[PDB]
Amino acid sequence: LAKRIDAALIMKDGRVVKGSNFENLRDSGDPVELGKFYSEIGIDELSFWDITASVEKRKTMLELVEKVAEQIDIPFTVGGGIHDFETASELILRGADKVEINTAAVENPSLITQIAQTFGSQAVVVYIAAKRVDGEFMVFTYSGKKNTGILLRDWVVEVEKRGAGEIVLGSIDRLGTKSGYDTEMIRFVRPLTTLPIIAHRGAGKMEHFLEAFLAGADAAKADSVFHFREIDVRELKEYLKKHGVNVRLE
Repeated sequence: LAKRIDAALIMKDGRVVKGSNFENLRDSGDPVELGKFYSEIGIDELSFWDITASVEKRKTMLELVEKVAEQIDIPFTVGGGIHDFETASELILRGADKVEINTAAVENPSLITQIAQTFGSQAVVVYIAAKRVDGEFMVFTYSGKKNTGILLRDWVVEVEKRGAGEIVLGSIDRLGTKSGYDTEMIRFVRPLTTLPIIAHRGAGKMEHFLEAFLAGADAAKADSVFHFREIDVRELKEYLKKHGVNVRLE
């Protein structure tokens, strides 16, 4: 397949957290308008991650999914506190193509299988946040607050066994940096799974995306570098095509 470029949007109370610099938009903090714009200039898939306070979270997330599905024609994923099958199910039925889970999947891996039984493996994305600890890649939950003691190597294999469709590999060792994706981690994981691997954390310039695809990533996901216009999505795709990467061009 072609290599995918994904844009992630953090959301709270129906707004893009910290907005975006796209002066041309009516509302640069409007997740729907911004995702529609990204879909027009060349992003392949969108991810939305909600951090709304529990009282309004369920209906805020369902309303977002509904508005996005009407307005955009590329696949999109929703996540943020999805803890059970009925919550994932209503978000998929309401419009999302995929649901993203992490901590809830670590604590109950059968939740992967439960969702895949009704919506297909392709509807399940498992985010794996990993960090070096004493020379081993370990899995972390609760926004990186908890070292689970589960080896990355073992969790990847279990996630595919349980029926997940894709893995987002987020390197806590690259959080808040602009040094590049964790290509050592990507090369570690690549021989362990047949599933699509989405690289996350570390992006600072176009060349980093090339490095991630040489490391075996099937997609690369970024956020602030896009929203704050440090990297132009069309220039990135032109750059990657120029140097031999198969990406989808318009």
